Amino acid sequence: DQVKTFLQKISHTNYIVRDHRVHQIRVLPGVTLIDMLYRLAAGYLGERPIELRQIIFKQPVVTSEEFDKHLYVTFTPARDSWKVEITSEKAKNGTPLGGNRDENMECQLYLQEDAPRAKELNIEAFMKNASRKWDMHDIYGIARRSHIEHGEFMKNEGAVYQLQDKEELMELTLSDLAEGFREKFKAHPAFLDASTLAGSSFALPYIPFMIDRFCMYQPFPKTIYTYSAKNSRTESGVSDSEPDVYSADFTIYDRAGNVLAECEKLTVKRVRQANMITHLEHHHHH
Repeated sequence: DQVKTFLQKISHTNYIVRDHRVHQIRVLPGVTLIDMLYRLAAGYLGERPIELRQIIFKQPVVTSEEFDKHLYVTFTPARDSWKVEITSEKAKNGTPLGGNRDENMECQLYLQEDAPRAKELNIEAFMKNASRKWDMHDIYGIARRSHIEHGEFMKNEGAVYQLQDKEELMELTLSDLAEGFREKFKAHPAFLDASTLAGSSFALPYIPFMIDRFCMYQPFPKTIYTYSAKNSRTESGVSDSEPDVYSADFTIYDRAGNVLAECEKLTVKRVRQANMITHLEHHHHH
């Protein structure tokens, strides 16, 4: 235990980027990296359950016909924990190109030893005593009109329930294609991505940007239930019609009401279209 850099490959043909494009450019969801860390940890620590804290998402992983990407995950020993950083580089036909390295993400990895703090929930009762409901395609309408396009593998099926304007529950299921990989992941990126959409009904381009804590307690089943509460949401200046940042907590349930995952304070940042266009097109250019 100390320092250990691991190599991961994100190719242009990877189903994630294929089915996640922003302004017609293939990018890597920032939350996707949460799965990567969990897969790699299992190898570098032992399989010992672990969580993540102080996550920062920082340069999008973009692919092209012209280039794939190689990612470098580096575990560095630290204070009763490990620091983790992910960088990346252009590659082609299996070989990196030797250019500049982008920083993609950082966090602090701790050993998990504490039980979930989020009390179970009666899924059935929430749904039946649901107050408002939206299809699992109108919620995505927000991404679409912000020029984000989910394809087969990344687009979840289901519906969003709202209770008194105060709580939300997202019934999510993978596409059959996506479903075939659900056990190959530690946390399916499709599930993770869609879950960052928690709280969308409250208030019906905001990009993930920091996470105070994320923790997997159990592997995802075929359908999950992402719960989110209004009282856990805060935002810049309190009462902004167009906030700069806002942030919330979500909990992922199974169906029997067990805690599968916890996310504390997912902070997201709205982006100017024009800034994002410049940004992604710079990334796309070789």
